[PDB]
Amino acid sequence: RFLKVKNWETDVVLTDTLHLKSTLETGCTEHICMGSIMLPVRTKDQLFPLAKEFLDQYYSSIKRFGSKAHMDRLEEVNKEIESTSTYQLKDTELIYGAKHAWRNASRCVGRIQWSKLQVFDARDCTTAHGMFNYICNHVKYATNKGNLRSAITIFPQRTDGKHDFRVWNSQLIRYAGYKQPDGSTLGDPANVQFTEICIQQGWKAPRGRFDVLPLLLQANGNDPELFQIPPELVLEVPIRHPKFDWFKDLGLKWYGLPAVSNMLLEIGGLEFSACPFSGWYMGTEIGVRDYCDNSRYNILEEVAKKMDLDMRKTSSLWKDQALVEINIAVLYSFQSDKVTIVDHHSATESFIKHMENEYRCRGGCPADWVWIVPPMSGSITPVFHQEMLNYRLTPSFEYQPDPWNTHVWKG
Amino acid sequence: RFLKVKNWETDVVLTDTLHLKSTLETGCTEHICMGSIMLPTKDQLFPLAKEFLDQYYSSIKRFGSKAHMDRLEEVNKEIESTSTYQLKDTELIYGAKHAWRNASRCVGRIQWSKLQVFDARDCTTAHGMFNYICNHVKYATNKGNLRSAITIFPQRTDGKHDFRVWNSQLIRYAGYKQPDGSTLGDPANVQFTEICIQQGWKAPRGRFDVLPLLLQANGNDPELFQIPPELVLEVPIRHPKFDWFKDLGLKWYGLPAVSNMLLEIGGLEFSACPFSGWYMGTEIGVRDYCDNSRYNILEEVAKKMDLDMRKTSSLWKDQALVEINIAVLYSFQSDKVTIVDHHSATESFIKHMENEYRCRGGCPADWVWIVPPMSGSITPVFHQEMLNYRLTPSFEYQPDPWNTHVW
Ligand code: HEM
Ligand code: HEM
Ligand SMILES: COc1ccccc1CNCCO[C@@H]1CNC[C@@H]1Cc1cc(C)cc(N)n1
Ligand SMILES: COc1ccccc1CNCCO[C@@H]1CNC[C@@H]1Cc1cc(C)cc(N)n1
Ligand SMILES: C[C@H](O)[C@H](O)[C@H]1CNc2nc(N)[nH]c(=O)c2N1
Ligand SMILES: C[C@H](O)[C@H](O)[C@H]1CNc2nc(N)[nH]c(=O)c2N1
Ligand SMILES: [Zn+2]
Repeated sequence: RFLKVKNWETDVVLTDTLHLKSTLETGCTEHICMGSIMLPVRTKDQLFPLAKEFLDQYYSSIKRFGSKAHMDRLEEVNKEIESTSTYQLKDTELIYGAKHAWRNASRCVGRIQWSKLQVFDARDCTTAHGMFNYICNHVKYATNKGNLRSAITIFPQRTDGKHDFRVWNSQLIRYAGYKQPDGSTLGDPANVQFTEICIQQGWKAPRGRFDVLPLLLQANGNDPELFQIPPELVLEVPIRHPKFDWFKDLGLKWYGLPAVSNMLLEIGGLEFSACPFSGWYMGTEIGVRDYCDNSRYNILEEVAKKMDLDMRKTSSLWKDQALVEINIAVLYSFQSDKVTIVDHHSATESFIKHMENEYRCRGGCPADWVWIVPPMSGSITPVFHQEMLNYRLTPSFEYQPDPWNTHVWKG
Repeated sequence: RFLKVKNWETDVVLTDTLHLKSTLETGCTEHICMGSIMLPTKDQLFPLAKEFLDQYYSSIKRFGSKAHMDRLEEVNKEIESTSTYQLKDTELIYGAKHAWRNASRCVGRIQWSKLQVFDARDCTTAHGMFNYICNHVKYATNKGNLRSAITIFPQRTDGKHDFRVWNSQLIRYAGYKQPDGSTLGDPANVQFTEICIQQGWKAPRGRFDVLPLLLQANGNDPELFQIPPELVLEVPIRHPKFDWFKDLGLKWYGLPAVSNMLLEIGGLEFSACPFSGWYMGTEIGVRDYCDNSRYNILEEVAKKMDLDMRKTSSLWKDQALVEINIAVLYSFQSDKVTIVDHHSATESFIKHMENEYRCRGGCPADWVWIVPPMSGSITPVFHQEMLNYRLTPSFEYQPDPWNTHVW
């Protein structure tokens, strides 16, 4: 079967055949679409099919499908599974796997970059201190003094589900949040619960508006341990505005390195529960979401006050007006400091070119519209007008429960 | 089978039970989500009739009463005897209000129960359709104090005698391809404008010419009518700060009025059912004015503001966008023509969802359509999980008549 997507701005029609390789389910049915829902220990029996699919894909990509090397590798994995109940990926398979998980990430607008990913194999890691060292090297490498490089670090896979490696931080670099007795929050309200855990674990909190959180690292199912990332390794950008000189006095800054650390990488049926990955920011992630969500830094009011906008009626579009100025400031600040960042116009345009390329060469590009369209100025970006098909390919990045809900404390 | 929706801003969780009565299909499967696709006889009719009359009699607290049973029998008799049936006025009013209540792509549904229904089922000619439409236009406009309305022409019979308004909206501006090469007026209406011209319309060939209505009665060939200009309320667009804004020479009409959809009530199909309310500002300022394939005025406005257009990252598009949208709202407000901004409209819709969850057990919503085309995440609907499903009565899309009609 063939499925068609139209672009309503250009009349370009694309044909998707790749959806036919989709195994995992969406959450939708013929009766309900769950396309805006945020979140919609294996047997030998289930594992060999999953290994086999993956290795067929791997061997096709290198143009070795059906070769003796392909067949030997199948038999070798077959045997390893029946005997040890799991298997180990070759380095080449791990790299390929990690790239394809990003390639297949339908909520990611940055996928034009998927083939340039530095993969750090941390499968020889055994302790939290070992994880810290690996994560430091990743941060240093990825930061590269502001000239950001995409990377992922991959810690040992799940075995019995009792020995999981986890990074408890949701991102490697984030700011603490502190709930005050008066109900207000200092710092980032998204991070209050995790900040509370860090404190209970013995972190001494500076208690400011931009305190970089310590890493909380679990190796081998053991209790997590605290580590402070060396501050010289944490690149930060002070936010100022090109025409508004009062903007710097808001006291705003952000970190340069977006690095997601709470997801699970599935490759060939294996589950990598700690696989922090990083790229570079699209401006709106900071300027729209981090700064202007009501449940985050929520600075729209204070900015609009300072701009002397008419604030008595929403219909002045004061919020929209302040929103644009903050986003200009974020992009200006990163650019002035020579820290890589991409605006939403440039990122969405590139994504459209990527998606079209993917249709021609791969027969599809799964994409989640709800996530791909930027959170400001949606319809003046070319993706708004682009029909998309969302479906699940493996290898993949998946969500997993927060570890403080599942972890068996050892004491 | 009982489903949760969460708001990620407020942590409020709602439980949806209403989806279990969804009848029509979505386009999605367990394997593939089609959430972002624009367009994804005797025997069939009685189930549909029963389903509808059952909900109707439940709504007036008379489910299972003799008056309920007697109507079901009467309708059964009529279908068996005549191959179709006729709705009572009360059923028609209820069906129309509910097609709107069920419209998952409509952010304005807090208003659903205040809908003026004009019963045009006695209409027989295109001139009759024109009279009914002028009256609708004048009632809804109400000197700028807009009132929601729908006018319902006769239902489909054998499908060879369809009533249709050929216009996509009652009030739209013409579009002409130029010797230049570009496009004068609204590029969306170029083809419809050609059909008008080929059927006799004398076009003034300007940027903002109100198109004529093209009306089809009883499956006959459509006929042209100009709407009395005095009934088409229009707004010149100016900015509260930028004096030069007026010089672009922009105007828009006050009455949004969709006229190409099909109303389905209890299995009956009303192929001509123009309806109208009032605008959310972004529909005009973001979509009509700024879509590349529309009036596409971003480039010209940015220039008048003297912004740096060398690089996308100065956000000159975003800056100009907000101003265009401030101007729309300001101009409608100054001329006392009802309009709603996207902040107010999305806030009301969140309130409406909560009402519908509390009183009905759900509210079908299409997030892709409900979230405004500018400033998405600073409106509360961005953070609201929504379940999309199809309930009946409904407004449905239908093919453009020029592709179906034989002359
Ligand atoms: C190269 C620069 C990149 C840019 C500009 C970019 C852009 C983005 C943005 C804007 C989001 C949405 C985040 C949100 O709204 O919460 C996202 C999501 C995501 N991206 Fe990227 N991306 C980049 C690199 C990467 C890399 C290197 C990977 C993995 C190797 C990746 C995988 C993902 C995944 C799995 C998500 C979904 C996250 C979630 O569901 O919470 N991206 N991307
Ligand atoms: C009272 C003020 C109203 C407001 C502010 C409003 C708001 C909107 C908006 C912004 C859209 C999306 C339009 C687009 O982006 O193309 C829409 C769509 C829609 N509305 Fe409303 N609405 C109103 C009244 C009505 C009424 C009176 C009806 C029917 C009786 C209705 C039924 C629909 C339907 C069926 C759609 C989807 C149109 C399509 O699929 O192309 N709405 N509404
Ligand atoms: C309450 O939050 C949630 C809950 C469930 C699922 C997803 C989320 C939100 N997404 C979490 C990850 O997204 C963060 C937001 N900004 C940076 C990061 C995404 C990202 C990753 C990378 C590698 C690059 C980039 N530019 N952006
Ligand atoms: C190119 O456009 C399309 C093509 C196919 C399907 C749907 C669409 C989009 N809908 C077309 C009709 O919608 C128009 C857009 N602005 C006004 C009207 C929607 C509307 C209706 C009503 C009753 C009120 C309101 N405020 N807005
Ligand atoms: C409920 C809704 O799905 C949710 O708010 C989504 C919408 N789109 C998004 N898009 C991105 N890129 N990131 C997000 O966190 C969200 N949140
Ligand atoms: C392809 C995509 O579905 C299309 O551009 C949609 C997106 N959301 C929309 N939302 C509204 N309200 N109106 C529209 O016309 C569209 N267009
Ligand atoms: Zn779906």
